[PDB]
Amino acid sequence: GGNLPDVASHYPVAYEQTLDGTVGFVIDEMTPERATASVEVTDTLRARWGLVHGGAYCALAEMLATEATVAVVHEKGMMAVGQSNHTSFFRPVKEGHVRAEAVRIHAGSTTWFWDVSLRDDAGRLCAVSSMSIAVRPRRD
Amino acid sequence: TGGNLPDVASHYPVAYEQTLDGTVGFVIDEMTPERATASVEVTDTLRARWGLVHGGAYCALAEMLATEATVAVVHEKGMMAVGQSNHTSFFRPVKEGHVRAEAVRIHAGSTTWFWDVSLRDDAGRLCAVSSMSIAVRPRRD
Amino acid sequence: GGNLPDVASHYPVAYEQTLDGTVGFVIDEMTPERATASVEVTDTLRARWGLVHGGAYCALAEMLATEATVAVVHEKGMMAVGQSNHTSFFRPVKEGHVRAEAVRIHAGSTTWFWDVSLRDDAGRLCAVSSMSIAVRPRRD
Amino acid sequence: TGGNLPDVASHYPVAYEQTLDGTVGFVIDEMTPERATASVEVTDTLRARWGLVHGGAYCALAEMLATEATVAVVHEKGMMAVGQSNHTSFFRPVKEGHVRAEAVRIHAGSTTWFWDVSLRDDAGRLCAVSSMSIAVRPRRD
Ligand SMILES: CC(C)(COP(=O)(O)OP(=O)(O)OC[C@H]1O[C@@H](n2cnc3c(N)ncnc32)[C@H](O)[C@@H]1OP(=O)(O)O)[C@@H](O)C(=O)NCCC(=O)NCCS
Ligand SMILES: CC(C)(COP(=O)(O)OP(=O)(O)OC[C@H]1O[C@@H](n2cnc3c(N)ncnc32)[C@H](O)[C@@H]1OP(=O)(O)O)[C@@H](O)C(=O)NCCC(=O)NCCS
Ligand SMILES: CC(C)(COP(=O)(O)OP(=O)(O)OC[C@H]1O[C@@H](n2cnc3c(N)ncnc32)[C@H](O)[C@@H]1OP(=O)(O)O)[C@@H](O)C(=O)NCCC(=O)NCCS
Ligand SMILES: CC(C)(COP(=O)(O)OP(=O)(O)OC[C@H]1O[C@@H](n2cnc3c(N)ncnc32)[C@H](O)[C@@H]1OP(=O)(O)O)[C@@H](O)C(=O)NCCC(=O)NCCS
Repeated sequence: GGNLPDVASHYPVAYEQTLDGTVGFVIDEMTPERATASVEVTDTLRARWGLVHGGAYCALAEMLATEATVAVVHEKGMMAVGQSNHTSFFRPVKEGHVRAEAVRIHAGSTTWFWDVSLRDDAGRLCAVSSMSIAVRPRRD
Repeated sequence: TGGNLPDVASHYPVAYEQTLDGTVGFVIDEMTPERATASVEVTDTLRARWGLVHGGAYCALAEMLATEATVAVVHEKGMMAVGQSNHTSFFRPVKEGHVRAEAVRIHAGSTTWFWDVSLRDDAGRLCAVSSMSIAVRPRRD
Repeated sequence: GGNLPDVASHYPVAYEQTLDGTVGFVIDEMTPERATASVEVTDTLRARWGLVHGGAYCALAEMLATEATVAVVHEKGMMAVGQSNHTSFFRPVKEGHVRAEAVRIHAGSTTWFWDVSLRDDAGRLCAVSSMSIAVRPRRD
Repeated sequence: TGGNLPDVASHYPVAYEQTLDGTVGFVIDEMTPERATASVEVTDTLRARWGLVHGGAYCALAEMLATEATVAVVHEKGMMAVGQSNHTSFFRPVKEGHVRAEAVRIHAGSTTWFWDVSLRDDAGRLCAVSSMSIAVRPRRD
């Protein structure tokens, strides 16, 4: 169900209707320290100029880092949401796939941080994202 | 244009309705060389599974607005403009209504333009900001 | 005492010996929503290439935003420390002064955020800094 | 060189001991086109009034290391390199000892190089990181 971490019996928005399901993000591997996700490039992932939209790398990094945090913290009573996403763009992608790998670099009580690398089908580094995730007690 | 994006060419590789922006519904309202605005109606397509506007939606609305506001000026000077850095910070979530974005240009150099984007809810509250650095380069073809 | 907010009767490091006092940062105005600070350019503020060091704008923004938060929160039992500082550089400064203005844009329970603008003697925008400040209960 | 900064010119505008870097004591240890390291002994000159290493000290050590590691390669190709964006995030404070910085190059484009800088304490713990984007331009004079 994009293979997002199954941590709750109900979610407000079904995968297929979310932004993630609309553009087609799917999680491959997920561990407490490292997660991967990928997407096929389609027009839905593109801006009008034919290259993958800058926002799509941002969103891929956002979901992967946040959900990789959720995977650990939800069962502990916490919620995780993005608090900063800094994405830098090195090389565009016209077609193929975008593959993201998030490596956890800090896991603090209130903040987790993930380095996300976004690669094309040749393995070339096309973008990176520094993802800062706020971790707070779940609300009643 | 589709999405009211600036019309600076006779044709584009991908039509508005098929692009990310048209799929999620981003629309440009005002556009000038120093300030531009855009908005989007929140629907599920804008949300993460947890029911709030997805962090990547604010990133993408900022990305398109700041980049296109640059394109509007530089394209006819033979330049291309593409996001080079997008730093979005999240202050308050949006569950429903609209997200309204205003991009204010703060630096227009020869190789980089920089825009401060504020993303507000229907109550006017500041829900996210994005610092958008846009690379400007001569067009290749 | 660089005119930093007088919120405590003792501080661990005297102004003149801190990084701030060494390079000469001084706060001019401070309110809950807006603060200003300035520095004379000297070699101490410069890199070996003769222009003001990128780190000096970063540090000016860091102290101004953090201390402008401290000014409000210390009396409430909280500590404030920088958690993210993103500085972008638009135009170098060779000599004169650097003047910083921090405008508060969000004041949340756990995070305050300040937009800092760094201007030369002509008023030109030379750098900006997006300052994210963590606010936490003071420790015993 | 003073601070062991790369020696790529016969003279510099400002001597090491008088610059910010020499005042606070930054020293480069290893330097290669893809990886560089530097360190600094914590003393009060590195601290804010509250007694911890000043957030701007990590920013500045990252700024100098990533920029100079670029200079080491591009200067003799007639290019100048200067910080364009420095995004430093703070995970754990340092009260005393040293701060040790390692810059790993992750992109070397024609106009921008990008380095990931990790800043560690004497126990090896990751206390801060900086994403350093460095503009590379032809030298003017
Ligand atoms: C920003 C920050 C408070 C966020 O907390 P976090 O990411 O949830 O990290 P944690 O809360 O897990 O704690 C990590 C370390 O932060 C410090 N810290 C956290 N909360 C603190 C508090 N309320 N008071 C004092 N120090 C605190 C402690 O050194 C802590 O280590 P410890 O728990 O082993 O004592 C913490 O990351 C931090 O202190 N970063 C450094 C800020 C800094 O040095 N900036 C410049 C200072 S001049
Ligand atoms: C990063 C940068 C080179 C990118 O250029 P840009 O965003 O396109 O801005 P512009 O190129 O329009 O020019 C702005 C100023 O940058 C400087 N600059 C730009 N290219 C330069 C070059 N090749 N050599 C020397 N200075 C240059 C000049 O001061 C220029 O002003 P001028 O054109 O009036 O001489 C430029 O923004 C900059 O120099 N920023 C400051 C970097 C800095 O100070 N970091 C710390 C230094 S120790
Ligand atoms: C990151 C964040 C939790 C940090 O908290 P902060 O800067 O200290 O802000 P505050 O804690 O003052 O609270 C501001 C709003 O955040 C939300 N929030 C804060 N803590 C929360 C929690 N534990 N659970 C749920 N929502 C919370 C609430 O909407 C809150 O408003 P309210 O207090 O009027 O209900 C908060 O800024 C935030 O929620 N930002 C948005 C994150 C986001 O939307 N990312 C993408 C989601 S798909
Ligand atoms: C921002 C950027 C232009 C800066 O250039 P840089 O860091 O110096 O990197 P380089 O210029 O060395 O080149 C990297 C790639 O950028 C692209 N590029 C650079 N200049 C270009 C130009 N004038 N026109 C078209 N593409 C260009 C090319 O794909 C280039 O690869 P190539 O040289 O093998 O053709 C470049 O890093 C980039 O294009 N990043 C991607 C931007 C992006 O995809 N954002 C979203 C688009 S919708």
